[PDB]
Amino acid sequence: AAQTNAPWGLARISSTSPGTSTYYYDESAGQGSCVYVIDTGIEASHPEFEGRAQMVKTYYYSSRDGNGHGTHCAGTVGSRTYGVAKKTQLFGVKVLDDNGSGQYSTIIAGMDFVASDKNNRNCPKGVVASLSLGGGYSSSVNSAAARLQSSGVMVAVAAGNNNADARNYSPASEPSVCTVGASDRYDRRSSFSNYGSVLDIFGPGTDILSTWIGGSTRSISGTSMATPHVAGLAAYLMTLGKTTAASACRYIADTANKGDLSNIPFGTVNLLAYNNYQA
Ligand SMILES: [Ca+2]
Ligand SMILES: [Ca+2]
Repeated sequence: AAQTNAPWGLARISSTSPGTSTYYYDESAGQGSCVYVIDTGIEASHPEFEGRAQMVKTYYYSSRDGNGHGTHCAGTVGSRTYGVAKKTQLFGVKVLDDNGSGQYSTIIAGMDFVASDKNNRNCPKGVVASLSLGGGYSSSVNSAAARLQSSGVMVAVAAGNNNADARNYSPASEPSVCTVGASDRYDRRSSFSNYGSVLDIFGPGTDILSTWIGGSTRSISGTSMATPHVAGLAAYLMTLGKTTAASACRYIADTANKGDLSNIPFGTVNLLAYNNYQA
């Protein structure tokens, strides 16, 4: 399949070079996979989700996404126009309030919820979790992310937007999950993107157009935007049977565009998520 005039991030993950406009992907498009978006919620009614999104858990008064961040991330995972895995099933877990903030105890609970809730869903091609959140280092947050990964979920987490070593941030610093840095349309590390040995992969993160609340769209930047690119790619590859939840991050790194990025500090992987699609 080919989506013309796609968001640059989608085109980038289906190209060996930057500057393309078409997103080439296999028509399976993550069908049969499931991606839990652990964030501010998802505006499931957005036409861009085509009924494939639903809220499954909220830790606040409402399951409504009153912020937009979670809806944006979910859109990059699997919205029709802005998603990597355009046929995946999206499950919203609202651990962040409508200001985009959340207590670590609630974020931990949301991870534990997904690890259990997945056993009640039909996700034959596997389960992915996109965690476009994080704060300071927390062994308990890291352990929760490790538990979620160990339970059989492909966990993708944002590296953080501190332009610093992700070792000091969680769940970014959890080794067992897929820690995602951000790049821009010119194959530079996003000026805000965290770095360091714990990063597994980079994804498009600067000026990422996706869904937004109120049935709208907007372009925002962050490692929160690169993470769903990798989560959606994992779902896409798992549907293709090329990898599993336990190995998806290693597979994405193994098959990534290598050495394409600039402004990558020594010791940080120079790997950009790439779907290796061949028509
Ligand atoms: Ca290249
Ligand atoms: Ca890792």
